[PDB]
Amino acid sequence: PKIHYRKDYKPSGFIINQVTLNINIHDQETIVRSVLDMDISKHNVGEDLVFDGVGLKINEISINNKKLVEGEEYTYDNEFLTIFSKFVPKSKFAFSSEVIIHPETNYALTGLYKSKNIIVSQCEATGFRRITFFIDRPDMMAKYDVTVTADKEKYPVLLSNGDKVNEFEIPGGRHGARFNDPPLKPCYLFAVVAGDLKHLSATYITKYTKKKVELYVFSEEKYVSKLQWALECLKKSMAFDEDYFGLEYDLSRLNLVAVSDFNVGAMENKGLNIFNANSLLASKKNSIDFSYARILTVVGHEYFHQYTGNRVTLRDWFQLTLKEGLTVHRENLFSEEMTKTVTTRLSHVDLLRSVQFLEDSSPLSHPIRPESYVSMENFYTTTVYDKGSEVMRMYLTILGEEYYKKGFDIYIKKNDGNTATCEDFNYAMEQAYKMKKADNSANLNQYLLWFSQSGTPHVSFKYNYDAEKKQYSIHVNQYTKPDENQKEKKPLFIPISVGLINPENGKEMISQTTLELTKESDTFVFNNIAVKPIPSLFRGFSAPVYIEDQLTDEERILLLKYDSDAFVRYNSCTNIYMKQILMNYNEFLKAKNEKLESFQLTPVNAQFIDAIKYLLEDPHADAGFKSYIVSLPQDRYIINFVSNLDTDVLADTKEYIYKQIGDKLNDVYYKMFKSLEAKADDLTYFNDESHVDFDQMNMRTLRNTLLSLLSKAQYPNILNEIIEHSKSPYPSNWLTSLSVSAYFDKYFELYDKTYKLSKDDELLLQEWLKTVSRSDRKDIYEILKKLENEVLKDSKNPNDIRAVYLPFTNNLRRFHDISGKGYKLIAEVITKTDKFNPMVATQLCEPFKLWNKLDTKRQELMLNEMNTMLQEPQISNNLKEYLLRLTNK
Ligand SMILES: N=C(N)c1ccc([C@H](N)P(=O)(O)O)cc1
Ligand SMILES: [Mg+2]
Ligand SMILES: [Mg+2]
Ligand SMILES: [Zn+2]
Repeated sequence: PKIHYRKDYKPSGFIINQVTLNINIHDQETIVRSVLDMDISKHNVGEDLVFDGVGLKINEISINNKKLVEGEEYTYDNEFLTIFSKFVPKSKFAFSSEVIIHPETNYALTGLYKSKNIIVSQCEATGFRRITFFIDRPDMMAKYDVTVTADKEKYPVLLSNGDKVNEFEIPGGRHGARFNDPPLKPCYLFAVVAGDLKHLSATYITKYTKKKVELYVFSEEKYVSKLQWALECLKKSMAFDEDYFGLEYDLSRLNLVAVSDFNVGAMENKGLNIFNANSLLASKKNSIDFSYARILTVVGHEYFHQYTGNRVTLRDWFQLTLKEGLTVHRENLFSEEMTKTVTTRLSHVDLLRSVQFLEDSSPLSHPIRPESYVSMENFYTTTVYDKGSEVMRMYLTILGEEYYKKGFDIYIKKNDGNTATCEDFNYAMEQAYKMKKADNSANLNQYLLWFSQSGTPHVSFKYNYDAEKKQYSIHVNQYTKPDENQKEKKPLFIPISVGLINPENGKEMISQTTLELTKESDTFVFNNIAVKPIPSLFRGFSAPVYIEDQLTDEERILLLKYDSDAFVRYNSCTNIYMKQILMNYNEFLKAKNEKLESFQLTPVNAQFIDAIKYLLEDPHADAGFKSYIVSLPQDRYIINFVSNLDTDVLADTKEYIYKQIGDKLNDVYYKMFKSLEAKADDLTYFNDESHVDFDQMNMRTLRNTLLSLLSKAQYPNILNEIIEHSKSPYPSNWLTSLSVSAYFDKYFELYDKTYKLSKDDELLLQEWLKTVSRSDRKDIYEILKKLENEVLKDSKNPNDIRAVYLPFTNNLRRFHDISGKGYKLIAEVITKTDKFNPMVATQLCEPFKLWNKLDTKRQELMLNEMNTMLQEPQISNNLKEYLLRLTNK
């Protein structure tokens, strides 16, 4: 396997100016004819002309309409086509080829492939070379002219980029359409779609130039009534980009297309965005609530790429975070603004601190701009995306909205229509930073360490208050643990949004303030502080760091009750829970280790319990927020703080803490579950396809969270509530009725009822699978085997595979069974999957990312499975490289 290093970037010694494609789709094969109008660049040195091309069957290749001779004038090895330089022209020339590919049997879902009865392409990052020969890298910009032909009755709708310029009948019941797209683009943005597609459409008129834009959303006929919310989300996305950024869509049409088989959420391809059906389609009847926010965020994300990926391009794939982390940042601003709920930002933080922190302390840790890769298919990571988004969001925290907007415009204005690197972004923010600080000595040079340095910084605090002097000091330290990528870690530029809360009346004591920590430590002093404050630190989660607030639980309770910032309130709660978790974990571990016949557990802080009750009972507090405070921190967040974590001891710790709080609050939880029903389950708008109320869905999350707490606690007669819940029209409710019924004899009756409600909608059935897979069942292994035999079977749909096995891997007691049978089961599924879809096989490795953080027995069991997979003679390059890096080989 070749290793690509970021420092080795050099421009191609060739130019491709024009691509002209003819893609002829037949039932047993697709013939692709391509003519590339090419040139020799100023960088050329008489080298062999080398095209990427993977899995292609050559019929013929030519230069200048002269057929080339295999062996004598070219070699092809199923990966690279080499045309020896003696046969390569020295001025403008045409390369042409005709190859055969087979989308029908393309189950890896990259290149051209068939999803149910739709043919669709997926080119990012290196799929275009699976379609035809090309210099398949994002700095090769070309014009595209694409003709598609196919059976008219099977494929009446043909789409590609640009303007449809011609449509034409072909003998034998076939038809064609030609699409010309004059603006330059990289090949990873080419797309083609052919299918019996149905649609909804609307016209959008842009804010400034008043241009009409036609919006089409497409799916197979069965699901066309689930397209309306996506169309609404698209309108919202366009308006947001206009409103916040002043940016208007440049083209006359935008197509969104849903397909059933897709490796990730969706893909921006210029004017032709293609989506996993689960991130485009929803209805109130056939979708769980989470689908609504998911579609808004993925539609927004792909729309925002139209500037941040599509009009300002990436020079090379090492700059991926510049398009992805910037677009996730824009997508997160948009969602926060559309949902208007504080839980939107909290949910982003929750994801970073569980999944991305776990990645950044694992053997796979990498900075958001890595120095090397082997597999581009494994470069699309929570680090590159979600820590990149926090890095891009820190610019806004530092600058504020006016100067951030100014600097963003500087970047867009200067790099619209060219490639770019992370430095150019940083330069643009710096110009805004000089303008903010009003001095041109000021720079963001140190900021660049956020791109290059791996690992999560740790930020810790000590405090001093002089009551006579009215003088308050915050002493701050930062530390990043050395790792494989830097032995010596340098201090980062860390912005710390802070408030000072008067603990007597709950009031802010200072104006908005963001501390700029730029050294390994600093002391920030504040005068005229009338009383000793409680500090509100990292408001909004203002940098991607481990926060060690060193506050007492009494101070944390005060913040939870009285602070103005949702994140700090939640983080204070989280810190109270972590202190409690680590204490009980250690008490349980000592008892197991010492084989104690009796021992004590530290109970949960009574005043913390009272503060939770105070918040739950407050009719003006937010239901979404309330759902966060009654939930312990995620298991993958906890693991960052325990060595050799024993998953059974953690499971007993959680069980103790939940029962401690439940023994005090379950009557409160019951009462709320009942009083919330009317508003949470309100049907007034159930038949209004465009009316989406995030606050109401947050009430359902709270009722469903409370119902789960009550069911695990076998609260008196709660089964009555569970059965009544099963009859709700909302799938979030009736699927919750399935999971919480696990603790009763009614489980299999609800399994059957809900299966019947789910089985005739492809996506709802996948949600039902997830609900079953995650059910807290002692017979969970037998239940998986029933799903395999009765529902999943031989499906190669990644949504089905992931739905059956991923939720199960979060089952702390059972997935981590000490026999290793859970690790064995997932490894078998990875290996089976890897035979046809290496990308999804790698995704299914996720449970193994924390292998080296568990107790020594479980480290050994997981390592044994990883080593078994690595020994498979037929292992993909993708899977092999991932498992080699994960196991530190
Ligand atoms: N290699 C892939 N699986 C892949 C990676 C990224 C993308 C898109 N960039 P996205 O960030 O959904 O917009 C689409 C597909
Ligand atoms: Mg008072
Ligand atoms: Mg299917
Ligand atoms: Zn993206």
